[PDB]
Amino acid sequence: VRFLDGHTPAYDLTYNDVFVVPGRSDVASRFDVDLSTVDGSGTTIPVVVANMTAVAGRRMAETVARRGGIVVLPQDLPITAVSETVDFVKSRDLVVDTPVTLSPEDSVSDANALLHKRAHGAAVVVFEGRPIGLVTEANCAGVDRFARVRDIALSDFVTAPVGTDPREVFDLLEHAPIDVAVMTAPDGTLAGVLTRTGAIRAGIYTPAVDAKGRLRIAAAVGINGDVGAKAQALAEAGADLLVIDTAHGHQAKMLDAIKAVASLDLGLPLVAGNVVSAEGTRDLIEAGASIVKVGVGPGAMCTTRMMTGVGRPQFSAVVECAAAARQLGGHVWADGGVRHPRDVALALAAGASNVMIGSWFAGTYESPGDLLFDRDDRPYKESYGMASKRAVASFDRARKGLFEEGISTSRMSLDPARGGVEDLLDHITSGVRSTCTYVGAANLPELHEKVVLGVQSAAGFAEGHPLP
Amino acid sequence: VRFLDGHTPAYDLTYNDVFVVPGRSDVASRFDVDLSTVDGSGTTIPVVVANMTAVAGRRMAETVARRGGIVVLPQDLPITAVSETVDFVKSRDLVVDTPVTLSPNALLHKRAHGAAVVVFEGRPIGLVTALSDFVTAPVGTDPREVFDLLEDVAVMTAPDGTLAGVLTRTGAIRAGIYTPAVDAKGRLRIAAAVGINGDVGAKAQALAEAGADLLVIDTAHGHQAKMLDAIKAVASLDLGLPLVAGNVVSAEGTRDLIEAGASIVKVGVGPGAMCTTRMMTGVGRPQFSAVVECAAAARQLGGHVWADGGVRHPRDVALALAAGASNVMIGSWFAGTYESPGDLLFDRDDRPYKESYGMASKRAVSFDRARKGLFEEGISTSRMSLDPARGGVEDLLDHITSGVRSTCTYVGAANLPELHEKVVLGVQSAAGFAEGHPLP
Amino acid sequence: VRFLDGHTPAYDLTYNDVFVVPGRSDVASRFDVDLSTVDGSGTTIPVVVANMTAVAGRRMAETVARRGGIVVLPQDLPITAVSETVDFVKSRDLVVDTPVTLSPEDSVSDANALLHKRAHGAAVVVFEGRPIGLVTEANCAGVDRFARVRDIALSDFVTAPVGTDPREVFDLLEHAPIDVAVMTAPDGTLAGVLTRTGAIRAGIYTPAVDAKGRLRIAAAVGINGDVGAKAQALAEAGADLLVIDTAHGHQAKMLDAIKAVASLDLGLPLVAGNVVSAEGTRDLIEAGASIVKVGVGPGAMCTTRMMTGVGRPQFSAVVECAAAARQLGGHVWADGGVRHPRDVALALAAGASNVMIGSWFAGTYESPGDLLFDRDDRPYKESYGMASKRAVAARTAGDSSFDRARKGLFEEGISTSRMSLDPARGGVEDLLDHITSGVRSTCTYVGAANLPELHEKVVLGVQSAAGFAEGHP
Amino acid sequence: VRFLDGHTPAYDLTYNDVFVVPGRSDVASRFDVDLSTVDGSGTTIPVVVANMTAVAGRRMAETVARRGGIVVLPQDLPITAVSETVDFVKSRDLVVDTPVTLSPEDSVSDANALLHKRAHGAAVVVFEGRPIGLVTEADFVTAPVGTDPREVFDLLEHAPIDVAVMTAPDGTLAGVLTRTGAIRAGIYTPAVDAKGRLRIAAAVGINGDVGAKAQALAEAGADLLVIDTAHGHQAKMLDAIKAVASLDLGLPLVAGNVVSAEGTRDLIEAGASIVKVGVGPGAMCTTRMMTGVGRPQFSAVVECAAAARQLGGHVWADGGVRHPRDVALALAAGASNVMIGSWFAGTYESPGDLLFDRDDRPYKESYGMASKRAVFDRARKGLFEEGISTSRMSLDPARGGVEDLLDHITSGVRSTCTYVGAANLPELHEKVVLGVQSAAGFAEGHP
Ligand SMILES: Nc1nc2c(ncn2[C@@H]2O[C@H](COP(=O)(O)O)[C@@H](O)[C@H]2O)c(=O)[nH]1
Ligand SMILES: Nc1nc2c(ncn2[C@@H]2O[C@H](COP(=O)(O)O)[C@@H](O)[C@H]2O)c(=O)[nH]1
Ligand SMILES: Nc1nc2c(ncn2[C@@H]2O[C@H](COP(=O)(O)O)[C@@H](O)[C@H]2O)c(=O)[nH]1
Ligand SMILES: Nc1nc2c(ncn2[C@@H]2O[C@H](COP(=O)(O)O)[C@@H](O)[C@H]2O)c(=O)[nH]1
Repeated sequence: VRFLDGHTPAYDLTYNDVFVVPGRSDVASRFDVDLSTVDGSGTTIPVVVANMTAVAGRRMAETVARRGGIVVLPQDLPITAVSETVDFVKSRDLVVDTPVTLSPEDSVSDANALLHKRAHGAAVVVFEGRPIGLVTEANCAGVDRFARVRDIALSDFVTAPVGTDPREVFDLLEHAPIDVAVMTAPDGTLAGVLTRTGAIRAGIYTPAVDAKGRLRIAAAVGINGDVGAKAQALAEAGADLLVIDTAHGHQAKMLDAIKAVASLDLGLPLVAGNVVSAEGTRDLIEAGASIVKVGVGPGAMCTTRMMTGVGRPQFSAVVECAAAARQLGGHVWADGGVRHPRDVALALAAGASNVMIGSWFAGTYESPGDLLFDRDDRPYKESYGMASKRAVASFDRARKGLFEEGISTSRMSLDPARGGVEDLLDHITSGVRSTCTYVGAANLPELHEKVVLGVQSAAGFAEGHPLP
Repeated sequence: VRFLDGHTPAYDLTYNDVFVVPGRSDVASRFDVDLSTVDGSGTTIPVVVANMTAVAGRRMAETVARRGGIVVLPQDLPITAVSETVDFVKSRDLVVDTPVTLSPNALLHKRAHGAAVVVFEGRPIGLVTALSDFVTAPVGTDPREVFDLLEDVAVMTAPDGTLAGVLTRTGAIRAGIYTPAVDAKGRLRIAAAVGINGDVGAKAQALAEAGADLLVIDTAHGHQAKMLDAIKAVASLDLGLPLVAGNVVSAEGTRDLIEAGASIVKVGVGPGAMCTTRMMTGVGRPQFSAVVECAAAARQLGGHVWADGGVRHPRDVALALAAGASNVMIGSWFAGTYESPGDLLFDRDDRPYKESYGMASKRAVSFDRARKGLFEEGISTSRMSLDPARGGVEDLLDHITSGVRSTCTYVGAANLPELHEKVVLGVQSAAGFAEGHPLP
Repeated sequence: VRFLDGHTPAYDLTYNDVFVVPGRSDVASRFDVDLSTVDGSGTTIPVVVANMTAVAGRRMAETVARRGGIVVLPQDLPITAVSETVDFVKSRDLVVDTPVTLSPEDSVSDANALLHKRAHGAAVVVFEGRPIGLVTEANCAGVDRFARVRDIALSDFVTAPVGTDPREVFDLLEHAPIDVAVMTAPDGTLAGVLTRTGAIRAGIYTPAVDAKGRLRIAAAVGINGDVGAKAQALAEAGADLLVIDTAHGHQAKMLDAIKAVASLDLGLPLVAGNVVSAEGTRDLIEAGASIVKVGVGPGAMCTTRMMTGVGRPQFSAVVECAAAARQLGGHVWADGGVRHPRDVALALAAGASNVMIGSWFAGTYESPGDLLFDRDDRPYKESYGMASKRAVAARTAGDSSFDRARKGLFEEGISTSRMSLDPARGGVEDLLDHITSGVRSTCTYVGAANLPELHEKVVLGVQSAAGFAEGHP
Repeated sequence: VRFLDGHTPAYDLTYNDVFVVPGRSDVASRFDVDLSTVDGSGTTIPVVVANMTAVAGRRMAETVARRGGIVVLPQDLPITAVSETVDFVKSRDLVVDTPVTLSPEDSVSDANALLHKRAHGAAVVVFEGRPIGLVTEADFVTAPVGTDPREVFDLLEHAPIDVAVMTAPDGTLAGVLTRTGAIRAGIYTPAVDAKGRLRIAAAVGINGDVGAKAQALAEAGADLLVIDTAHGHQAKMLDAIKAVASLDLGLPLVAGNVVSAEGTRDLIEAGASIVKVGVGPGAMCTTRMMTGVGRPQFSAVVECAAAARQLGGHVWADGGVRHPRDVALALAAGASNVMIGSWFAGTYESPGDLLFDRDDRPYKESYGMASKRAVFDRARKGLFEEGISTSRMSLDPARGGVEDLLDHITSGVRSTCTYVGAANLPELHEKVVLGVQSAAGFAEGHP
């Protein structure tokens, strides 16, 4: 990483304190840029969904992995539900997406609430595995909530065999009144659905898959209790990647945790803790971790800096840690504090292999949390921090709970036009691809190497138009 | 103190300009760190309440000291009063708390207790938030037993049947978290303050008789002739009590005050709370830079430094201790509590708050009464907001202590002296401080 | 009923336009008043839950019936659901209340939402049919919403055999950590739940029960299609009372419906249509209806007045309709426009045998509508009008999609309103406590020992302008 | 009472539904009017403070009693509390008021909070009884106790401060007298008991044993007994009145609440000299929204006053008093006195603690008596308990004391008498002409 001549700040740098300078560019198009990651995570786009209960569900795992990202399941989640989630995800189709399925005896109230858990804007009425019709949000408006799918379903829908060409079903949905096409297995059961926009993304994004060509999914583990036994179970569960997570990454308990999991020789890539320094970055990798997660305080749910005063500007933290991981033959995850696509690109420019996106994605449809509204009828979802699950560890529950970090809350409002998380992946990946062409990079490794950066003042960040 | 490479600033640093960098730590939890102070104040937690009248009352002195802090009492208080408040505070129970009570809301909000006891000749006739329908318990009861029995108010009774006090749910919890700050006799610690005007020897000597466990000789400008002579006067009597002195932001002044016989040096000028001096004078200095310099200067002579002024957040408390301060003094943030002398008022939004007032001229140096009175520093005021749920100071003490304890685990210190020794700090930009979630 | 001398207004009266004048009373307390009804509804208190999808569920049915009220199931509800609802309600205990069930593997998100489906404020965790833990409203706070119930539910709770006297469970709960008392059958299975207030109400309210001692429940029918077959089907489905309902009750299609149902001899009480006039009350009773439901326009979800201009002030409507019904030996249900207990008492003082309550009860926990939270995050629920289900249509059988859309254009749309829960006490039983407390007082103010005496002994007067503004909201 | 010719409405009338028609008057000034009450209550002005925990304290009872009003202490208060409250009121001077006590060691903020407990706007800093000075709003003027308020008035004119610290002959203070406080001494005449000091009343419920409670209250110093219940026409009231009267306590007996002449007769024939009148107009009364039972207060006072006077009785107008017009209209309706509710809770002397508003204007909290006005064992009756209603009455930013409201009230009534030509309240009732108005009629003028 290099800075413009004359720029050597007297302070550590945030994402807002820096900018990228366009260099000479031989790259013709944005689609000529390969966004695939070299860190062994398997992500074809530089996006990792943070491990948070308010963020990473089974639905988020499906939709993101199909678009090339990866979703880390939250820690302290029962092994039975972990194994059930990963089986759900790895059973998903790579092109078509799993819709919200309904039964004809369900209430329109339930139908309307379940519709918003996915970005399709329509639900499929099913009998046994086999679609009998479609329910649209427009048809649920103005009707009786407790009338059960009486006259709702149109029963006439454009349908195509599973594994058809996304460009043909794209054409099939051109003259169709509804934008959803149901896709069926050769036996007649429902394979899934594909939106006209979904067919487009299939040609753009490369799904993140295992050797079987099954959607990738990861899971997180705390350093409390027996870490080796816990990590062993999640490995057998089919988790493609393991994340050892705690608030303070540089610690005695953390290093012993990596050694405990690595002593089992699970052959899985190990992500380790949170450290903003090179010395911590060096110790975690030496402990047997392949990748290190980096930050303290940038998280939107993180009150650490206002409480403890501990923390560090994320850009400088990523820059320093990526340097330490590179020399030790490893990689760095930029973790927390990504509001805008700029923060993603700047993190990669800092040398991070992958960026971990938090509560920003809690404001989508596929988010596990329930969709709420305002008096203004503006859609939003409430995001929460992982809280105690990120820390180290009846009368005791109230006492220790007194000094313990309280779970933080913030309102993430949905985009009233496009609320799906894939739409956010459009904004993120489009921005980064332009960052690559501005610098002239054909891929991520070239980006970090060729990038020229500079520092700005407060008036510098105010330049330009704020996004929607 | 250690700084990052290239982080030597072109400006002086406030609490907002800096951050603490994590390091290798063998300390697992917040309960494994010792918050006790080595400055000889007697506090089990590094928190001192300011000598403003708008903050430190009898209720404030009782509440904080019980949780391990200490409250220095305002100057311009008749010694008859400081004696009774000391007598009041030192007569308190270390576990049970004194309820607000009157003969058969503004009074109910004077304490963090959810209820008030109605009393007749010492014996409770029951509660206002109803005779035998609430829970009682004799004094000497373990807090865990009171906690269990409340599964949020439990009236504690003296063996004769009268009212000894009250213990709430969190109050029962907190008996086993905080170690009370007590003198040799096991009574809650309390301190007093004096101006440098008039006779300081007799004032200080008289306060030592009033039961003050610590003496504060306080003035607006710490570095000057009248202060040095004043410290010399107090130390000459050799009362044996800890001496903190004045306010100075310079390394030399910190030493000058110590050489005069003061053990501790209060440090800061102008960030303040009710202080208009920066906008009035322009005199002052960023608090972190000030403390870091003064703390280092005192440690060389074996002295200690109280970080004084400009503490909004638990962040500022940890940073001051990391700056080398043995204790921190919090003026205004505790005016925003229940235990503050000012009653509870509300405003436009349903959120509560309290009005804080400044010392001003009281920290400074019939024709002369009006003429010198015209230049009095006017009506310092501001709005400190309560936490809409928990308005008690002990809840702010939870925050403060929870943060600092966690700071130590981050740096890897097992105590406060190790915090300053093991800490690495760096400078941040505007957007740097904006990182993370704010506090409620 | 008679009015104070000099009061003969030139306009018809609403609930806000009138007041009850106190009179000499030998009645000491409100508890000595008999709230039982003479209309044959079987209700021990003068409240009927309106037939609307936003108010009357399976939970509203048992909760109100246990306290002596009755719930009318909405018309055009699938009979499969009615029979399912009837069987559920009539299988409920007269004392013990049906609790909210959770699993050890359930999410706190699911736990907290299901928790508000009842007024218990607590939810029982079950293992193999046998209760283990208990989840409280307060017990979910500051916890990860997706955490399991194992580390949540507290297994220390008071217990007691099913069929225990309500007075004992009350004293058992005084020293208890939690307000709820879990009821267990001797075999160990979960019988149900009884709260402290639930124990108190057992000594106050007397359940409305059928011939076999099972909680009473009603059902409604529109006059479109085959009414005889629908009514016959609901009667065999276990409905203890039948309600024939439409917007305009004074029209021939309604008259034929009553005659059709009454010709089947179900041996059940008949409520018929909605009429604001004395002539309508007679004609419906002369059509074979035992009871006459009364109002046009006072309904909270009703747009009739703003659309058509048709309607009548509810008080003046009830006083006239009740009087005409008594002469025919029938009874009148006051239907629509009840904001306050005042409207319930005035309706009875007007001569109504029973008071039908709508969207007000949609603002409770037991309401079938899902619980929502606003800006201030205070609890509320949405109420909806029955719309076209209350209207009359021609035969739509074998229609055209054009005709289906044609008739749908002028069709009445569903109106909506936000009904706020009381943040402290959000159950419908708390409104029943509110309503019955007010009506019982009116009886003592008038000096009536029961509802029939109230109508007889009541003196009324008219007010205007500042008259309504007196008192506190 | 005779309404204007042609006015015979189809409804009963509230205070806002009526207006007084002026008539020929030989009455020159307001001070020539006699506001005295003929009901034998002992009030020199037609003002009775309602019995509620939100309004009548010991401080409220002192302040209005020296201005001629009377306080009815809320019922179901401990006999230990009423005695101490009475002992306080009976310990008060007739002329000079009681100051707010301070001390050199107290704070600036606490001094201001304690200051609002009185309308003095000033507090006396005292040392072991000896006043050392004063604090005024944002040294002292001293005069001996029982001086001429007209002389003290003059001393305060030459003073920078408007309050006078009154020093007892041996040293130290009996109390304080303001300029306005000295003026009112020439206006208002204190209501006194048989012992020559401030008069006070007490309320009792009809539940339990009334006679024993009334006996206890009477020996506890209550000069007037009030038998109070939501519905006064019930039989348990007849028992209550006849019970208390049989004790021969020699005190004025006011009873219950009735809006009807039939109720007024029965209670009077039961031995009640005065009948308190209303159902529902009360600011804290939710009865009308709950029960539906009630009646417009003006029509209630009209019919009941006529029935009472026929039996040689009297009528207290109870509830619905907002503006001074309501007081005058009640007396014009034939009431011997007017009972004032939560309106006074919006003063300084109210026991309710003072809060601050969004606009940073003073307001106080008022609350209802609820079940105390009504007719395991506690829990069953506690579930049907009528919730205590809550309303917020805002103080006048300028004059926040209750004496200031008394100035308003007594000014309006004295002015009402001059319009009709009455020299007193009995003449007010006989000489008054009334009329009916619409919503637009009441909206005329400056609120
Ligand atoms: N200290 C703390 N960090 C959190 C908490 N919740 C999430 N985080 C961190 O913040 C990251 C995402 O933050 P975001 O991208 O929403 O700003 C997570 O991957 C995790 O490292 C929390 O409750 N406390
Ligand atoms: N400079 C100055 N400092 C003051 C004044 N009044 C109080 N202080 C000091 O302000 C400190 C509190 O500041 P805080 O820590 O609340 O920001 C106390 O230690 C107190 O001595 C003042 O008027 N001027
Ligand atoms: N016109 C009309 N009246 C309705 C509708 N829904 C309910 N109602 C009437 O309103 C009554 C309930 O009114 P509520 O008690 O909620 O104010 C019902 O019993 C019925 O008489 C509707 O959709 N349209
Ligand atoms: N029913 C009832 N009446 C009340 C209550 N509180 C006060 N009142 C009545 O209302 C009167 C107050 O009148 P106002 O506040 O309108 O001037 C009281 O004197 C009393 O008669 C209450 O809580 N319930």
